[PDB]
Amino acid sequence: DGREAYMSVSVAMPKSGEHHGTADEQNVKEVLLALFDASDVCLETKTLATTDYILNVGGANKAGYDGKAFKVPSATAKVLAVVNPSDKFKTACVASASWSAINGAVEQTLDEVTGTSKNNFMMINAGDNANPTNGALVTANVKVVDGTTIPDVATAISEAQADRSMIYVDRVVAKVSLGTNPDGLKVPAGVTCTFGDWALNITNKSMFPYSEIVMPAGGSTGADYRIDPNYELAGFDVSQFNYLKVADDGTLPADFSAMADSKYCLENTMAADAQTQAQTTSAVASAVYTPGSFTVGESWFRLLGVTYKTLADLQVVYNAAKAAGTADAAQTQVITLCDQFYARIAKAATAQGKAVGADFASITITELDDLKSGGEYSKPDAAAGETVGVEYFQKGVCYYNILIHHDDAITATMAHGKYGVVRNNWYTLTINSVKQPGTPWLPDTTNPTDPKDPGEDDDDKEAYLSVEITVNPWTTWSQ
Amino acid sequence: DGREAYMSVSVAMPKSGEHHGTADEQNVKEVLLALFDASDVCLETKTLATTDYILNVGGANKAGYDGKAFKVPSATAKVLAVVNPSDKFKTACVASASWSAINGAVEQTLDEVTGTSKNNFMMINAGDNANPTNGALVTANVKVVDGTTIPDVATAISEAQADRSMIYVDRVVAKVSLGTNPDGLKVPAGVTCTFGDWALNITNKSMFPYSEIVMPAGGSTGADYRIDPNYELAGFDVSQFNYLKVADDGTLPADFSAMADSKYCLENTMAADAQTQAQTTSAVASAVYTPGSFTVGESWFRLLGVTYKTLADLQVVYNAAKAAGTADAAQTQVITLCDQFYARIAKAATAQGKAVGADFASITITELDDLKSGGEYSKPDAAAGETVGVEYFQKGVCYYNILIHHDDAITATMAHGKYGVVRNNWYTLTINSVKQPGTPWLPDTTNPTDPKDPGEDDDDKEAYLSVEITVNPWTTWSQ
Amino acid sequence: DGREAYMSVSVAMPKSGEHHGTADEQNVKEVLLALFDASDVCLETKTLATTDYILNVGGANKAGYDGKAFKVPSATAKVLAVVNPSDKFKTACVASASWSAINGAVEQTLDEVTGTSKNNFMMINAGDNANPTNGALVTANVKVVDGTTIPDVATAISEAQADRSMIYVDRVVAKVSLGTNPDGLKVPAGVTCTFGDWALNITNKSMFPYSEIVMPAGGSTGADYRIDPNYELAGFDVSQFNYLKVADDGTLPADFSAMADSKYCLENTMAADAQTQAQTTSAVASAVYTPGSFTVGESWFRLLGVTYKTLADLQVVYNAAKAAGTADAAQTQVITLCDQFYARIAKAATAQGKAVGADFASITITELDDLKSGGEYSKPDAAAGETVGVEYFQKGVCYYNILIHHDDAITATMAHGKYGVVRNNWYTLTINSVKQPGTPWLPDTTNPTDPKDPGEDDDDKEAYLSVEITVNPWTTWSQ
Amino acid sequence: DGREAYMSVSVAMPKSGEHHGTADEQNVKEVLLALFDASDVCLETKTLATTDYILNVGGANKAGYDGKAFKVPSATAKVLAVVNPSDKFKTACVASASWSAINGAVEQTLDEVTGTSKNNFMMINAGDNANPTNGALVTANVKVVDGTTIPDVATAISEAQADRSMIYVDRVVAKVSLGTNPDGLKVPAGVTCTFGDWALNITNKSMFPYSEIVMPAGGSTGADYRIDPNYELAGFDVSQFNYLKVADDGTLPADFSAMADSKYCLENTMAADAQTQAQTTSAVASAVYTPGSFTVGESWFRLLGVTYKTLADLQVVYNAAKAAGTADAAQTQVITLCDQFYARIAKAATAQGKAVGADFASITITELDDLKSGGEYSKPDAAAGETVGVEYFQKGVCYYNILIHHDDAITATMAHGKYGVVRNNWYTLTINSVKQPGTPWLPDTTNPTDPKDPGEDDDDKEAYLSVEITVNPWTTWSQ
Ligand SMILES: [Ca+2]
Ligand SMILES: [Ca+2]
Ligand SMILES: [Ca+2]
Ligand SMILES: [Ca+2]
Ligand SMILES: [Cl-]
Ligand SMILES: [Cl-]
Ligand SMILES: [Cl-]
Ligand SMILES: [Cl-]
Ligand SMILES: [Cl-]
Ligand SMILES: [Cl-]
Ligand SMILES: [Cl-]
Ligand SMILES: [Cl-]
Ligand SMILES: [Cl-]
Ligand SMILES: [Cl-]
Ligand SMILES: [Cl-]
Ligand SMILES: [Cl-]
Ligand SMILES: [Cl-]
Ligand SMILES: [Cl-]
Ligand SMILES: [Cl-]
Ligand SMILES: [Cl-]
Repeated sequence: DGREAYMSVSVAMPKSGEHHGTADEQNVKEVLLALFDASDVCLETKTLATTDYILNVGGANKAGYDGKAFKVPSATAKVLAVVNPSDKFKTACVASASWSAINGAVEQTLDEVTGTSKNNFMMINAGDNANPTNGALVTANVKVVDGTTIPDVATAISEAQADRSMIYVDRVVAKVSLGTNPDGLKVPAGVTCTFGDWALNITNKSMFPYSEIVMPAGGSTGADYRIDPNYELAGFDVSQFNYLKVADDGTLPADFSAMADSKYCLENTMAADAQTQAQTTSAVASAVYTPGSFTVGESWFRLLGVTYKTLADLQVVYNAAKAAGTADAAQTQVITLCDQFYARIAKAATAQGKAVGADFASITITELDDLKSGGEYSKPDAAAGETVGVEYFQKGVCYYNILIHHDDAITATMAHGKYGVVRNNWYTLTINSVKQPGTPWLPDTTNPTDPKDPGEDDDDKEAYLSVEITVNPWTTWSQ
Repeated sequence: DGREAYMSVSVAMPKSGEHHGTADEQNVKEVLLALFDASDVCLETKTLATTDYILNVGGANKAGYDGKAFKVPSATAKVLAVVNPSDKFKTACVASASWSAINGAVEQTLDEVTGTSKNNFMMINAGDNANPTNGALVTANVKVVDGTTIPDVATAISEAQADRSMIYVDRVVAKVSLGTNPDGLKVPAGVTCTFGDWALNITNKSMFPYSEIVMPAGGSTGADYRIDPNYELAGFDVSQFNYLKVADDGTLPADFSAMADSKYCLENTMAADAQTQAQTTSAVASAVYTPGSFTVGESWFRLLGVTYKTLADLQVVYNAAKAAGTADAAQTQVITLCDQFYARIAKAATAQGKAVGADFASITITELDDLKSGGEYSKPDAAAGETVGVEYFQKGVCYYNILIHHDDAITATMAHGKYGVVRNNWYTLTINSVKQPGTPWLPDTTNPTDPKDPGEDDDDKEAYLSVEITVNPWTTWSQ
Repeated sequence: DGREAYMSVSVAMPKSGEHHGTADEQNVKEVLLALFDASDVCLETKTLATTDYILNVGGANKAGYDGKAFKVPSATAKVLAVVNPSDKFKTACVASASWSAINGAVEQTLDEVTGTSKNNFMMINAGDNANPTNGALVTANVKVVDGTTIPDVATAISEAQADRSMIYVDRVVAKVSLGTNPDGLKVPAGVTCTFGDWALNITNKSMFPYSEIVMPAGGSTGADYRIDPNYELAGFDVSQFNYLKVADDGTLPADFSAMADSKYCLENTMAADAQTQAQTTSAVASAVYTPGSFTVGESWFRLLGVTYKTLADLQVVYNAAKAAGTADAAQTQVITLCDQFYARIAKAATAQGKAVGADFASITITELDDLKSGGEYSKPDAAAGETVGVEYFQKGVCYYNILIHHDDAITATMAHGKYGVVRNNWYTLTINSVKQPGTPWLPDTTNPTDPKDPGEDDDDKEAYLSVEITVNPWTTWSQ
Repeated sequence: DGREAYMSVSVAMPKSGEHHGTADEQNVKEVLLALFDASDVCLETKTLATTDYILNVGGANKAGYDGKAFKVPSATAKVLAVVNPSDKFKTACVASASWSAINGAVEQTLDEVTGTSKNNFMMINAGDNANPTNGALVTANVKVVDGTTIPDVATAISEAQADRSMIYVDRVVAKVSLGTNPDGLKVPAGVTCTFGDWALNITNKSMFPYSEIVMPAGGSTGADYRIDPNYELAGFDVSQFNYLKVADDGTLPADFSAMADSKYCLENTMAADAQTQAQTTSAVASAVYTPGSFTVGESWFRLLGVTYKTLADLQVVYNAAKAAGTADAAQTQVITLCDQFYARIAKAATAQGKAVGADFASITITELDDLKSGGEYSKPDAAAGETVGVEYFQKGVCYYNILIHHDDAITATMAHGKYGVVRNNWYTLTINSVKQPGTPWLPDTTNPTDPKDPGEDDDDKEAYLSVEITVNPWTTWSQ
């Protein structure tokens, strides 16, 4: 300590052609540097000016980032660079704190690590793929003025600038894209099915600034996995993830936007047995599904394996069942399920300040179609022990749930690394075929009677679409 | 009303690789913002400065478009953005007008919505593909200073800037490209056929600022159709469209230009039974067609299924028919049709102040070839009840009519969405083969005796070329 | 005349992906505008400033080229734009001269129409492909202040700017590229053959500023041909073309450069019967050819179908022939041809101030290899009636002659448009295979005893290489 | 001498699409020009300002490089341009020195010819591929003021600028890239193998500023070879090359970095019989190799063809061998080799200040895994006559040695030009398959008992990987 010591740094962003990010995904607003002693204790933090570092983007040094040497404590052994640090990270990462303390798990909103304008992506030391035990911190090439080896500060500065500490950084979030096959979508005979707005579901609420690298068996080079804060199966709780929900007034979550938009999420990984549907990040795709002979955009129904073109056609079956002198098992089940549908529709009508008929036989399609997210209310109430009955595809709208796969070389049932979203990976989802209608309601893989129920295994999920998922490193480009 | 209220906006231009438009096709001269209350009544309009919005082009925020929050009426619920508004739109879109009134059908010239220099393309709210009933207007994220939730104007400004209203915009016109197969053109044995200048025909005179989205049966994702002001078959009138016409002096319309040029048009859609040849936007391609053994560029003729290398060869047949003691059916028909040709040629000669022989037997190729657009005058006069007779391919020039198809997944006869030109779509026409000569005259699918005759069905059109038509979204690129 | 008249212009450079030229090939140093009356008589010429025109490059208007209207004579009917005019063109193109006079054939060096730094390419009105009779001149949209239709100069200016005269321009030269197959070159068994510097041969000395378009029979769309000043067979003279020649001191022409370089030439077209080897522009490719078992780069010889590894091996055959008591036909022919070789080698030695042995039996490889372009002197002296004898492949160097083909759809023997180099076309030559050694000397298809001998027919040329020739329009790109 | 003489120059960087270098690989910090008389004696050197030359990058002249003529000695005949000259070159290349003296072989570190920031690449005259005897120097187009041909200095300046001396330059180093097959890596059944950091090995310590071009038999066009300072087999010494070595404390050389990084090296060529493993530049690839059923990242062992999951499993075999009453050949060999392993491990423990058990039976995996580069110490001590015994794959880490091939058209055993790294070539190495584990230690093809032992023939090397090596010219791009 007390000695004159200098170092220089180069911050290098991910590099490889087709998977370069946008200008906003590589925008730099702030660079924080944390200097650690040999015991991984932070000695000092520094907010870097453009003169203080080399910025290598898309494999090239950016003009205006000078890489001039700067003074550091002589005990500096290791370095951490954080591009666009969140406010929680800036508060945790201070002098006298240890790297273990600074790297504690934290809750973060997506905006806190990407910016509300999606031009402020937090990035941190990438770590070594074939050396996971090494961790995040990079060796600091400190030139200590000792009068012998390094005689003056001018020599320390020239030596530091000729021996920069190269720090590769990774964005802390994953990127996801959704699209349909450009050559056309395969659909059942006579069906029309067009896709609309989408959203990510089951996104992580929390992360480690730097998660530990784990290499799964049968894993691909560059498909490194990570240990996030909700990794083991036993610790599961719905409070750990963000779930898509329709508002009380029937308003869809603001998360839905055009398929032309890419979406981001905190990383979300799992142990092999934790690859369960209530804790796996998924893409929710909305569509308008039109069975053959039906008019596109017109509401249609399904009950007990029977499709009904109109509410009136379904009411014919209900009225016949109610007109029975002594109702049999099939007739009783029709009345039960239409009445369960009616009470949920009546509840939604009240919550939206809208009028509906007095019972299932008296409701009209005009009253139903006027309810915002009307199809959501055909979802059975699992807390009442209800199971799927009436499905109301309001204006033909339905939703699909797509589990996001991670390493495409891993195909075995519930194998480690098969599912997940890892930082700085760009997941591309291409819908190739539609096998059947989705659900009228937003997918819900959780248990309303148990917040610790992790849901069904990911490989038990019923197939509704044929989706091709590719994973690529999310790189940067030089102007 | 009267309360301090702020909002921020982001104007996003179409985005996806190969179908990016030019710099001029994304140039911004003006941005008008219309603010609506919950009843869709315009409260205020604002001409935005570069400081007042985010401009997202080719998926990235453009430098210089700051996105700073601006003051708005507290009753603001919805927003409309118009890039490069036409003068009629700027006059219609004023405070106190309703959205239904502002969105009334209007006549527009192509220059009024693209600019005379084709660098001033009008763009408006794109609307939702899987939610057509929702319309154009986007929810405004208004931050109202209420002292409670939002304490001061600085908070309203920071909250508005952290929650921008994202408005996707679409250009109001379609883009069309014409070319030949790069690997070569298939032609009949010994034929030479080279293509020259082209033009769009039957372009709409009118449009809705925002036309209603309709989703056809069997339609593709992203191939959304629209309802324009001349959609139903019964309303057809030739006064509704722009048609290519040769001037009185034989001058070709200025609309013709090199195949290297792309062309634009107002959108023009139809009901399934309105897909008729007098109301479908088409590409008119000019060519020089040379039958085998003939000299390229030399005038040639056709009459009653017989091709004649020279006018003199045709005059031999005419003179033999006139020399008959008693002319039979075939001979009489030859005289009738050559005499009908002569009178139209003599009329054109007078209109151009040019000399021709006294009758069909006395005219020469020198006199005919000196007439501007000479081939146009071999067109029969349908008002006189004339039908095709002599075809004069002046210097081998002929024209082809190409109906522009919309959704390539729709192939059934006269199926909804098979034909049309929709806003913000780039139609690429590739000529692969020539089957026979085109017409000596500009294509004319109208009835001169009836302005309400919609012409033959689009799927009844005789095939002269083999053309591949692809449709792609017309996107933008970031520098 | 005397009336206030205004016009505006747009100069558009060639446009289409892979065949975009370089920044230097589209650089603008000067723009001359010639204004013509209805009789094609030049009324005025104007050197345009950046404010006076729109410059459309790679399909987009370039920033800084304002397109502001400018005053012109009221009798202006037509317009010619010349980008980077040569000094001869600037002298010919003056007020009171007719377009026929200005467009007279002229001699031009390549530097006079491309610039000595190859950043000053002359460009002129492109003309209509399907209307060759129309010529170069484009209709001028002149807005004449008549107080009635056009009331004031401000209106004339606004109307001119809203109705610009669009002038497409073409570079007056052709571009040629030479390369080998990237996947490898097919060569005879055990042969090594590597290609080096190349040059264009038989380049035109003269041109028309605007040559007449001609459309050949069987021609492709966009493969338009032209009539240059040395088109008919009867007019041929070697004085009309530039030919590659070795200097008196053995120095190679400066025209030779690396295959990485593209080359340019004035256009050079021919009538079908004028496609002869002394008047067809060709690419001359140099190579080092090594027969199997020979050392690469070592001199080797050929005489009367026999290859000799060394001069000494050939001298063995000569000495055996001279030692014969009575020499037979074969022995006499060996002595004749080696003695003819010796006298040309001795002449070259004298011209270079170098020493050689007294006769063929006394020369050594050291003396021969010290002669600059030594292989050139194995060329027979046709003025003495000599025919091919000794071939001296000095350091294995040989040359190939590649006739440049124009329309790849034209394959018939000596068919019109099969050979030639047309303005604004980019010819790509890809060598795929080597069939045999080239010549030790620069190719020479001329007759030294007759400057009017047009040489053999192009389709009579013996095949030494397999070369793929593609022709593409040479386009421009926008930044 | 004493006369006014002027010249102008153009410095042209390598040009062709996919093999363009980065902006840093074409950055210009300094340009030295050396002017030579007809005897190849340097008359003067000049440090050029941006006004003094044309800079052609990616085939286009860069803005700001004016190419204005400059004064030179009248005896100037030839010119050498050096972009970013090393300090040794700037000291050697002075007036009065001959080109043979300046072009003497020298030792250079990679930083001295690329810059410590890898943005200062030394470049020099490229030379002629089909004329190797010609050498580096380019003819200088000197315009000497003689009052006759050249009357004044203004004429000398204009003539020099109209006749620039074009100098093509090549970077003096090679570029190397390493990656895995994007479609996936083929591995043995049940094996996991992921690649990590890599480095170049056996890089040249020395070079000629301009090495002589040699053209191998069967060589490809553009695949020119060179004669470097350690070319003949007889001259081999390990002192001539840089070799990768683990530090005394077990630290890996700093040369190792991510596969995303490209690496550079001085050129290193060989005579056909000098293509030996101790003098051929190679890529060393690190990996984590996991045999089937083993846990990824856990240490594993191999001895006498037997793989052991744990140290304890191997100690079972050792203890059984030591417990034998009379040890046989197999048992004795096990004890010998484990004891040889133990003594090297104990030596490494001492050098790192770490504790280990007293003998092979007493060591634990915890003690071994705590040693830095632990696997390095399973390398047999060849100076003690040791051969491969215990292989300790510490945390599964192993290394592969990839000999870099030069001309892919050369495949014959030990054929000239098959191996090597030549200046201004970009070598791409793609790993397609893993056949077996690499070595626990850094590859070492040298003999510790003989610094003149050139190692085994390159074509005798045992195959561990299937690697595809492509070679391309390393070009430049224009903005
Ligand atoms: Ca998790
Ligand atoms: Ca219509
Ligand atoms: Ca010619
Ligand atoms: Ca060597
Ligand atoms: Cl923690
Ligand atoms: Cl935003
Ligand atoms: Cl709510
Ligand atoms: Cl997002
Ligand atoms: Cl209306
Ligand atoms: Cl314009
Ligand atoms: Cl008219
Ligand atoms: Cl247009
Ligand atoms: Cl002339
Ligand atoms: Cl130059
Ligand atoms: Cl000479
Ligand atoms: Cl050239
Ligand atoms: Cl030396
Ligand atoms: Cl650096
Ligand atoms: Cl050491
Ligand atoms: Cl390196």
